[PDB]
Amino acid sequence: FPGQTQDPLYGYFAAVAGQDGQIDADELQRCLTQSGIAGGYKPFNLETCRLMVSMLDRDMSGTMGFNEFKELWAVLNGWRQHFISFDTDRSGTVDPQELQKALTTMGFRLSPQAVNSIAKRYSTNGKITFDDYIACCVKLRALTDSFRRRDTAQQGVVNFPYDDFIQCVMSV
Amino acid sequence: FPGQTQDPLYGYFAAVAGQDGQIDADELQRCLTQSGIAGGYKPFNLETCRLMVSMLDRDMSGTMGFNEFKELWAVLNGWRQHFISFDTDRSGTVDPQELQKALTTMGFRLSPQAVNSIAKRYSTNGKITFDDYIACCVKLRALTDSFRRRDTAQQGVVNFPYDDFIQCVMSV
Repeated sequence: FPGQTQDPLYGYFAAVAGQDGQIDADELQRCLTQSGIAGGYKPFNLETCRLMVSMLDRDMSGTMGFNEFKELWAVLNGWRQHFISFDTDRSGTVDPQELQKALTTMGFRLSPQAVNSIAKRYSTNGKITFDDYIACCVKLRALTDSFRRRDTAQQGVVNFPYDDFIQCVMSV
Repeated sequence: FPGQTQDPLYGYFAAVAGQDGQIDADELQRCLTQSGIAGGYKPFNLETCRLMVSMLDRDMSGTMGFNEFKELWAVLNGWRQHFISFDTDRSGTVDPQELQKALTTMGFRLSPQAVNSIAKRYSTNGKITFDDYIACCVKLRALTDSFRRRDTAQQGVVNFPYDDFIQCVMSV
């Protein structure tokens, strides 16, 4: 094509993908660190990266390709952007109520009780860090997609058989 | 008052519980390492410690007491024995076929897909470590309790409203 160019994100990726163009949660964690997506904030944990791989692992290989990495970057940027509009104090952490308003604006639709529940799960010393916030986000997106694809009748309710429920949530 | 003896596990605990007699996840990691419960080399990662503290934090303090530690030790040994039964090459790690064996002898009857989902998410590099096997055991227990708890028809199928499905999985 006439307007082709080198993708700036490929370098970070190629540096850890080796010769098969695929990366695991460990490698994903390293290249994301270099990419600097976590701005000033602390680097992502291996667990959060594990959730990230799972969220985009369409063929269940426990790995991720460059195109998937590109998707992730787009998504993580959106969430950090949203997180930023709440970390006024620029503390690298956010308030429980600020979290309720963050989730609601980014598209999620949870009840006050559910939000309270989620806030409690990721609250360390009253606050929610950037790492936990993102972890929360990928897991929310991940579980909501699955639920969504099982509810094409869009009734907000799905009958989960035990085996399906287990294989579904254990991945995230 | 005969038959009384010093509990052999008390040493590990008190060495870290400090004065208040409670331990958080980090200290739990240290106690468990000293007790030599984990294979022999690598200690449990912090997510798995968070999971174990959560599994026994009945008063929601984010800490654990000695009695809860003893109870944890009991559960941990039970799971570990099933692991040992199938770590044929005493590698300290198991593969997908071996994991389904440990899980089945433990009572679970998960499908190839469920077991494969578990393995891929918890796979350091093609086999599952004892550490991830435990974390996996803790989540499986929490999620299975949540599912059964809701099986009204006792048919192995649960009707999950979205909000409820979310709070249930996000709490683990």
